[PDB]
Amino acid sequence: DARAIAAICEQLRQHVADLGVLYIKLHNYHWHIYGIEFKQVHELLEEYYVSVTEAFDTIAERLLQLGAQAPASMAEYLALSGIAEETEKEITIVSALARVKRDFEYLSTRFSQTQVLAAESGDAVTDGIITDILRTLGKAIWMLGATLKA
Amino acid sequence: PDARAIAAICEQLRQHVADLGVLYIKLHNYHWHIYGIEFKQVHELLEEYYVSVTEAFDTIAERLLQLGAQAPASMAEYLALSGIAEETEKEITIVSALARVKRDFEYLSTRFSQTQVLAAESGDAVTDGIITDILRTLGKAIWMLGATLKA
Amino acid sequence: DARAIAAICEQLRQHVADLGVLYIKLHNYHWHIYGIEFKQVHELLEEYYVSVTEAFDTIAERLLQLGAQAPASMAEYLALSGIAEETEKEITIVSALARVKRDFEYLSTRFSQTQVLAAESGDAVTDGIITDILRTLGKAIWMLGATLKA
Amino acid sequence: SAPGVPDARAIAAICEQLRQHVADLGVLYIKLHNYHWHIYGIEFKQVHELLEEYYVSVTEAFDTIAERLLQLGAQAPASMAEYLALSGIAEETEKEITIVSALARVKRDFEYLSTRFSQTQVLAAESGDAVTDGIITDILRTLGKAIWMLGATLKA
Amino acid sequence: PDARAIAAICEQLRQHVADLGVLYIKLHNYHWHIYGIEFKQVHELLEEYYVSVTEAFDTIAERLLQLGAQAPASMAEYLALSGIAEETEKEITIVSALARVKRDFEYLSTRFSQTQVLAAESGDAVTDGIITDILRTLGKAIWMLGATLKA
Amino acid sequence: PDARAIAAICEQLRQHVADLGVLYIKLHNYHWHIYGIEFKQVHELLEEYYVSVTEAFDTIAERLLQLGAQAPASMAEYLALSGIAEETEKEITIVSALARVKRDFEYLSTRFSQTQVLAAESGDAVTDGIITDILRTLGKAIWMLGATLKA
Amino acid sequence: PDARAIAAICEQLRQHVADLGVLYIKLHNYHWHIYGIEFKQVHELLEEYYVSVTEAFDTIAERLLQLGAQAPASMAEYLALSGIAEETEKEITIVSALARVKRDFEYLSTRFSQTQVLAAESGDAVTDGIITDILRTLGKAIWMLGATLKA
Amino acid sequence: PDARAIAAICEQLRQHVADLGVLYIKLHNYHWHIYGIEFKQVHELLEEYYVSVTEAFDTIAERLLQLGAQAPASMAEYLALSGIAEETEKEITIVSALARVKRDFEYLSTRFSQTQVLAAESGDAVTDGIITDILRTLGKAIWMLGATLKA
Amino acid sequence: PDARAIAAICEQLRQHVADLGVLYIKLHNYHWHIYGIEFKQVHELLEEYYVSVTEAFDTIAERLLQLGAQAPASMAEYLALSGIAEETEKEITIVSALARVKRDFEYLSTRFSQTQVLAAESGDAVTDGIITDILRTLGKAIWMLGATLKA
Amino acid sequence: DARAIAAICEQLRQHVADLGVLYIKLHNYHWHIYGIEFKQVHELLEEYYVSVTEAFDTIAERLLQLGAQAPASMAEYLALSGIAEETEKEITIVSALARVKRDFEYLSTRFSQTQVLAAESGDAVTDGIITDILRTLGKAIWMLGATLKA
Amino acid sequence: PDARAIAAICEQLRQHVADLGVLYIKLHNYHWHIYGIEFKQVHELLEEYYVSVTEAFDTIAERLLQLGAQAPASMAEYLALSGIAEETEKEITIVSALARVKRDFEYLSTRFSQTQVLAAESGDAVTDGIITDILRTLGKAIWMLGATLKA
Amino acid sequence: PDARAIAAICEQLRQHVADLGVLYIKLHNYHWHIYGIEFKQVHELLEEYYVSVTEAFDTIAERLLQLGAQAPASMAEYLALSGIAEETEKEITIVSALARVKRDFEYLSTRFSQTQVLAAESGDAVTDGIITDILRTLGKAIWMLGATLKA
Ligand SMILES: [Fe+3]
Ligand SMILES: [Fe+3]
Ligand SMILES: [Fe+3]
Ligand SMILES: [Fe+3]
Ligand SMILES: [Fe+3]
Ligand SMILES: [Fe+3]
Ligand SMILES: [Fe+3]
Ligand SMILES: [Fe+3]
Ligand SMILES: [Fe+3]
Ligand SMILES: [Fe+3]
Ligand SMILES: [Fe+3]
Ligand SMILES: [Fe+3]
Repeated sequence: DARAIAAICEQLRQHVADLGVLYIKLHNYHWHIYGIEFKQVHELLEEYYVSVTEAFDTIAERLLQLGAQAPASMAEYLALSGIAEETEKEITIVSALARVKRDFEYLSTRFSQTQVLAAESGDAVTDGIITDILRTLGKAIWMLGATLKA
Repeated sequence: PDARAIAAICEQLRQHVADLGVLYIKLHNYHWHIYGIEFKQVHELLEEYYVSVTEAFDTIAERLLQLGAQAPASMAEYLALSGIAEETEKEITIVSALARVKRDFEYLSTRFSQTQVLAAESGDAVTDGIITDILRTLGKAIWMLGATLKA
Repeated sequence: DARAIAAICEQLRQHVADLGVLYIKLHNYHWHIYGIEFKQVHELLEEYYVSVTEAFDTIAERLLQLGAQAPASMAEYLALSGIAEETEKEITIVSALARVKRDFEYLSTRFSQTQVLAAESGDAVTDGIITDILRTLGKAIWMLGATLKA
Repeated sequence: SAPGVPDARAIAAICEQLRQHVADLGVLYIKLHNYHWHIYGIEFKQVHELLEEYYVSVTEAFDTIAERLLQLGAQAPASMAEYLALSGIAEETEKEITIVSALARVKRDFEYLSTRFSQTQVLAAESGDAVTDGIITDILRTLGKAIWMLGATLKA
Repeated sequence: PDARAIAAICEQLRQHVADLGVLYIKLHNYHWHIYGIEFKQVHELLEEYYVSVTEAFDTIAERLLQLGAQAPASMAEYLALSGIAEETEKEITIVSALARVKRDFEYLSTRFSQTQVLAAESGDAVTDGIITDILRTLGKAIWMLGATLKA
Repeated sequence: PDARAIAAICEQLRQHVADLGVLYIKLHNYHWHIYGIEFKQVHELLEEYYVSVTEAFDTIAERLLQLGAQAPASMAEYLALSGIAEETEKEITIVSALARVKRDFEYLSTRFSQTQVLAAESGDAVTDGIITDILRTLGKAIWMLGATLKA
Repeated sequence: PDARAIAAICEQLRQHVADLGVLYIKLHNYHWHIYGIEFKQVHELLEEYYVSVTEAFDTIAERLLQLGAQAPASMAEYLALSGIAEETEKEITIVSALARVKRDFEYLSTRFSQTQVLAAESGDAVTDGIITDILRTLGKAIWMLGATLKA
Repeated sequence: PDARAIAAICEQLRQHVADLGVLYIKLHNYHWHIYGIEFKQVHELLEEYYVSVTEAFDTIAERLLQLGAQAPASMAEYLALSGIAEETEKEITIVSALARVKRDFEYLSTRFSQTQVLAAESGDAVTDGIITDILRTLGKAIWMLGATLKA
Repeated sequence: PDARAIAAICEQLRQHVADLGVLYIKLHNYHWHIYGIEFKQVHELLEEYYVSVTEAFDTIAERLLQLGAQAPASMAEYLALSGIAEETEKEITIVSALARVKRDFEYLSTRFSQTQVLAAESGDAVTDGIITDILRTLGKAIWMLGATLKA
Repeated sequence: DARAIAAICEQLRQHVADLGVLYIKLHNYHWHIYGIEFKQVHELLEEYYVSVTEAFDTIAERLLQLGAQAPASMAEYLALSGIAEETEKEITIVSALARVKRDFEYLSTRFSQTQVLAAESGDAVTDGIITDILRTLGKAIWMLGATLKA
Repeated sequence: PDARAIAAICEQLRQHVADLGVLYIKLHNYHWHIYGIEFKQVHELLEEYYVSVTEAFDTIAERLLQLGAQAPASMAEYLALSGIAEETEKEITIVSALARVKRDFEYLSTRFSQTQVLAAESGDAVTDGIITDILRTLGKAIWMLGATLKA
Repeated sequence: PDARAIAAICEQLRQHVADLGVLYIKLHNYHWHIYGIEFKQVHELLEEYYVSVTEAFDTIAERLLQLGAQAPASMAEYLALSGIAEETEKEITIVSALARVKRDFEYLSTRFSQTQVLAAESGDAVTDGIITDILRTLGKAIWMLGATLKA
């Protein structure tokens, strides 16, 4: 189904763009958060962007395997991404975490659409790749929710 | 380091972060789109480079933070500050890709050298050491790229 | 489909309970088996309960991610578990292995039902989590069968 | 009791204590998972991980004590039914709990275990059961450190 | 299909073991007889491949065992079941060897995908996951080989 | 210098590769089909064996290459050169499987010893050392198998 | 400073070294001469034992040195001080060998316990701890051997 | 200044050793007496700090030895040379403890910077590098403490 | 319980922390100022010692905290509580330095033994174990120093 | 050659006995040497007995492989060994090292005879085993000679 | 030729040390001056080679010491004993550099084989084993170089 | 700017490579021929030194390459450029050998310092850092040697 592969590639292209944007956004929080929990969150944010760049690369490479070329420039990412960049510096810890949780959730719904497409079209490999990412997102979203709960 | 010198240094650091950020993604571009018999080796070399680049990206940004400034943290800002052009084409020859990273490494090298001079003259020993360390790894990579591209 | 999520959570709740019960049951065999193969089986049983407590923890956390709370007391486990506790001490090696094989098989059919639910409802993450567990169970069941075969 | 042989009254008394320790440790093991899963608050990640360290440590003591019991010629309690019957530790019935509330409770359970373990170490020491003495004392040492740290983090 | 599905899947698995077995030795052939300036790198790449192939070889065979079947375990059976031709020539060019492994990887890929589909439609989640994992590493290798062979 | 000695040695080496190749798969057969209370231990022992066998398989084949010959690299060739019978049955007792590998190890031992004598008498020190190393591990395994099978 | 207690403790320690020394070689005897289907596992278990025994051998001897005494350091002295009989037979059943080491472990356990009590009552905390640690590993081994020998 | 510059540098180094020594114990004080919900994390952070402090303590003292001087090596001397006040109170809040170490780190930073300037101007490259490396870790810690204390 | 005993034990612990603290720096003194052909080895041995000393320093101070007391945390307090004299001279012979640490280790050993007796008689099992562990490492070091200093 | 094998086994039996005796002799020095170089020699001696016990075990096992049974008791070792036990305690470092060097040299000549036998009879495996040991002995003998040289 | 053989062997060993020493530096020459697309891989291969060469360098020199001789230890002596010509040119092609090391490896191989024969015939088992081990690694490298240079 | 400064620096670097090369072999000389009770320790120390020396050898040579020059790569060139005399005698005292390496280390230190100054004044930050790092390790070794040789 040539229409399925194309639909999936379009989704993948967007994921790369969103991941790329998130990668830098996470550095923003990584650098500008402040508060008593600084060190822990500073490190958590790094774990996140390391994980994000990992998904960034595996998805981009899956795109390559599917015969497409991956978006590879900030210009393209800003044009494809559905994630807003963080413009402010100096941010509270709870505010930064709430924002990454929101972006993680946005990515989660976006990735789920792709997993459904891949599943229905028999693209087992893409299915597995997205599902693995979905699993780590789910764990992070849950933990963030738990730390932000009042 | 006096106030002024610090401001000049921060301005340089801000640009370095932007250039490193742009280079980081540019390297992925080559990482993904090069082709040729040497693919695997260069594919891996490119990764070593962007890992190294993102490392410098992070330490310089944090030095900027220590100096009391805030680091540029968005692609919009990077595109506005960077002196490095993004790679618009996909599917590229290995020698073409390497020649381009060599060129960008050289551009970064001259840029970083200006900062090391500023830091050195103003007594900013820490910034001096940080840039010099990066300068060292750049020099090594530039030399190796030159050797592999030499005809 | 919140309907499916509730069904899945109910299954997960039961899995946690069964795993919890198995965890202690495996210690029972771990401590009370006897026979020339003691050391090897003693160690195998430990590998099993370490593996079981791992599944115990990942399934419970998946339940948490799905918005539910995990059963967290022996009282609840005894009330939800479909696995009978080992009441006797001092047990033969073949008898102990035969029993864990049986419990592993029971868990396997139970987990399979959940994987089917998750698969049909698009819960890719839960699907992957259960399937991973199903894989290790399958391997263990096969090995136990091979060692018990006469 | 004599050099390498605690008297019947001593080994029996020690085994009874050990049986209870296994039961309490077993109950604590699951209780710690409860907090591990249901705490919430800004310190979540750190406490979530601390709780895991605790139950890993608890299950370690759980197993070494059970094995000591086996060595002493007894059989170890090995079912939740028996644990609930022997344990002096109440199970956590509520879900969703405050971090300070959860930590205060584990500190309380750790202290309860500490006093119970101390009785056993005294029994073992007086009866010459050097091995059991060393085993409980090692556990007592890690409990003491954890109790102190919890106290320090909960201090206002 | 139930006992009909497991039987179909086992038949596919039996073939996979056979093909993997044949590929395992075929890869050694290239491993030993390739020649050219890129020798060392390819020599090593080929080893990575047969290590990976023998890994899939064993996990699939064991899955077959779990499904209640016995695994083909002799070269005679493999030669009888395999759809992969053995390499009869020695002394082979690097691009020629890589092109051939890429072709066999692609053949395995289409074969494995059929099994993936069977397992998926019959609810054999475990077999599904096992083949999909293998399919993922094959896809990566096929892509890399394609990139290094691209002119 | 006696080309005759190197030719005789190569002929022996080619046979070793073939026998090792056949044993490699035969060991998997036992690995997969043994049954009995000692299953896990023997299952793992068999794997240690085929890992060891494939190691010897590779070093001997490469020695053959160094001597200027090409290594047999196909199951067809192995079946034609091997003096080791493939295991046709599945589902086998542990003592029966171990007795068979002990027998094959002993067969390999006498075969390898002939080669070590040839290499020793012709001054092929390297081949001598290679075979002797393998002979050492075989001796250890044969002894252990004998001890576990002793009644 | 109770010389009387220290002297009694040293006498015990001297004997422990002798017994451990004799056990060390006795364990090799079983290690080498046991036979049976469980060979490999017991062969390795026995090694774990003598490695552990030689460890106790060395720490106790050094404790003796710390207490101002000299350690018995010859087989002649060990044979003269040891309460453990040497194994004169070779070729032994696995259950027979394990039953014998269990017996020797139990003998050592009661002997060590006496020392533990001496050290405890005289305030020799260090010796107490050293023997108790050994007593703990002996207890675990004795229990395991009992479990494997239980019918 | 040759002999004059070396003497000035040694005088600075002697003070650094004294201050580091005092800080080392001061950090233990906080390490032991802080209290609050963040206890474990800060308890560990403080340890990282004193481990790092004692590291600088030792390298600077050894540099002093290399320069031909003897290092101050007693608490009496440290209390006499140190510009850092000892913590007399026990039981302290986390923010209060961190604020104090930040303050001491900043004091050390300005003090170390003077030495780096001296070393740089007199050509003492080695001392320069040593102090600058320490300055780098101090800068990072000062920044992080500032970030965690920011309201 | 018996608070009287706890107070006595805490008083001992407080002194141990003080002595350990003083020893820690004293060991650095020897570490830096010894000279002689055996320099490197002793230099390193001394470091092992102060690393070990600071470890005991920390565990004992924390035990004190657990017992409800606050630990002495300043050089001023240590100098006031310590029974160990600081080393005032620099440039010292290796045998002279080792003889002095042996002497301090022995002083600590007798001091620690009193505490272990107190803890033992009062049922403070944890403190008993902690001190005994330290007593064990001291005993080994004292014995080794004695052996290297023996003429 | 059933006669060469017998001669080799007789040599191996002696090696085991000598190694066994040396093992304990080295502990003697390990425990009783004294002098400024104590720690270093104390450690060197341990390296030696670890190495000796290694050769002890591999040679004994080779003996087993050759169809013989290994001497396994101090009584037999004292009866077969050509190495005298150290009867004195409290010994000088140079004195102890000189003695181990002498025992190493004695072992070296003894092992060489076996390597010659094995070589001439085609016992490649035994040849390699003894030669490997001969190599480590040669290195140790040379180093001891260098440290004892005046 | 008991002692005549040792002298002949020592003479050979002395030459090997000299040749290895010269090769060591020659390999650095290629390591630094090769150029071409395969640069990084060959650059690293060359390093593996000189690390391996310096390893043989040291074990052979030490064997010489064990045999009662003194090892040549100066470039002057090496240049006087070595049969390997130093590389005088800078900037060299990759195939040209590899062809040269292959040639030097082959030269060393024939040289080493003569020593192996000497040692074997004179019963110098240790030297035999040492040279044979080196001969084995040389054989593999020579074969690989041959394969990468083959056209 | 200043192609004169780079030329002067390269000339210095070329000499450093030559001296390091010569020292590398000289250290092996002592490594092999020293004798005395401290043999093992010094034997090992010397190895640490030549490993460290060959490390500096390699990094400086590479820096030279980066600066656009070619590195001296032959013993003939090294003997022509080196200011370090080769050790002609074998069999040497330990104190005599250490005194000589200390002397050569000091010679290298003053030579390296001149380069450090040149690089510093000409803004060659990278070379500055490279030499300074080496200068640091030399300083520590010189100090330790001085301490072990002090009477
Ligand atoms: Fe990638
Ligand atoms: Fe960062
Ligand atoms: Fe968890
Ligand atoms: Fe256990
Ligand atoms: Fe397997
Ligand atoms: Fe290979
Ligand atoms: Fe020892
Ligand atoms: Fe130091
Ligand atoms: Fe601490
Ligand atoms: Fe063994
Ligand atoms: Fe050496
Ligand atoms: Fe290099």
